[PDB]
Amino acid sequence: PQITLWKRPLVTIKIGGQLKEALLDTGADDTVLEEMNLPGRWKPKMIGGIGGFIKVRQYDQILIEICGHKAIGTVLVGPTPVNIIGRNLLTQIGCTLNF
Amino acid sequence: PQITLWKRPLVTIKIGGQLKEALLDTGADDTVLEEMNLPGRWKPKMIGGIGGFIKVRQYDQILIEICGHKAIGTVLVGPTPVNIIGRNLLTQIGCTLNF
Ligand SMILES: CCC(CC)CN(C[C@@H](O)[C@H](Cc1ccccc1)NC(=O)O[C@H]1CO[C@H]2OCC[C@H]21)S(=O)(=O)c1ccc(N)cc1
Repeated sequence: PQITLWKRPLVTIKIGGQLKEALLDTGADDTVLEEMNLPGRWKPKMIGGIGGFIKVRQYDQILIEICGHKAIGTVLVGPTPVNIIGRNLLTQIGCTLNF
Repeated sequence: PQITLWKRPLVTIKIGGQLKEALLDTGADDTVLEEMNLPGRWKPKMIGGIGGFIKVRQYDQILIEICGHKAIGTVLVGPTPVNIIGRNLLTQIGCTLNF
């Protein structure tokens, strides 16, 4: 679908068998979700935003469905202000910017 | 044009007679640019993201040209690591997400 930007581009995602709201964020290299219990192994990593760096748990090769589109990639879990879908997954669902 | 997301969506912009590179950021509510000396009045503001908040200067009715598309609106200026074009100006250039 085509999404205009008058409102935040929020969509429903399905990760680990749970539905969640997430922001499509072309300014994010990586996907970062709020604190949650995910199955599988994870490694501690650091990521930096506009206001500094935070500690996150890195889950690799996680299945995540975004508006009925399947992706399998890296998902970071930590104290992000909001669930964001970054380019690592936006590329997988075929997302482009157009103007 | 159509911008894929394999790499950061960086484009050339023109503001206050200066050319800069900036990120087309659907996750940013408002445009925030690196520290620069813009004339005119401004209002202090704080904006939040990963890592916390930064203090910025809010300028209103600022003209920016993005890839030849003109747009006028709020421009925040502060210690951001990257120039960010946010939804407030992305809507004005007819920019959409598509997948
Ligand atoms: C509240 C929703 C997001 C943060 C979650 C808002 N951000 C825009 C976002 O695109 C930001 C924009 C951004 C890009 C690059 C450096 C700092 C900020 N990218 C970002 O934080 O991405 C992180 C996750 O992927 C990684 O790649 C980029 C950093 C990591 S922001 O920078 O903090 C921001 C907040 C308010 C305004 N008005 C303008 C920008």
